[PDB]
Amino acid sequence: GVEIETISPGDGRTFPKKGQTCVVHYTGMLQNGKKFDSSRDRNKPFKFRIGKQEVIKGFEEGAAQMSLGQRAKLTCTPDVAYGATGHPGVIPPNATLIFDVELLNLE
Repeated sequence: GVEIETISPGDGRTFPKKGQTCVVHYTGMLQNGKKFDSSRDRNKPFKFRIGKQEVIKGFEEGAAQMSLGQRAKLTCTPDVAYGATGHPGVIPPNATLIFDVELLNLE
């Protein structure tokens, strides 16, 4: 269950593909909750690649549905990220995740 509420600006033609490494400013938000992660604070905007399932399942399909410069607004279902067990200390079990994701990549 991937839903996109697009903050517009980009080109809508440059899409990330397989065998590529993409760079994302991201910000984590809990539904009716607080900020638990911010790529803006550390200023190292999280270089990662596509297809190796390094990131969670909900975030991976959200990056492919974007283009260069675009700014999405994810809403991942609990069953695709952490809802069974829950991340220790940080994410409660069966929780819905909110993301502010902007794609500023290369390749």
